[PDB]
Amino acid sequence: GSSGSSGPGLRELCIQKAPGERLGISIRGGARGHAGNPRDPTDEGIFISKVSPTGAAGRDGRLRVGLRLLEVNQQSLLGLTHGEAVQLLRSVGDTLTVLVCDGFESGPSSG
Repeated sequence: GSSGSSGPGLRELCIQKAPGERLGISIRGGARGHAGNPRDPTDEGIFISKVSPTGAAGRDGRLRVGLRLLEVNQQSLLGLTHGEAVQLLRSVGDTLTVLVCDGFESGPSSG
């Protein structure tokens, strides 16, 4: 009957990029980094803080600034710190598996 999105978000997704291209994405958080959630300081979650247009994601169409990073390449970011988590995203060959999902829209975008 009624339908709005009609698409998965918290499922297993991946980003196909060149054999040596940098994703070109940004994230904010960490087991220590400033509490990702401005509401509760006891939150070390990690969510995208920015995404490059020329990056594998920016072009992909599924990766945006607001998708909470659940796991990168079947590697839960739970336990590691921003520094570690980040390196985990760039530690992929030409394609990774992100389990992100619609977390919060950061307004309209261009391109």
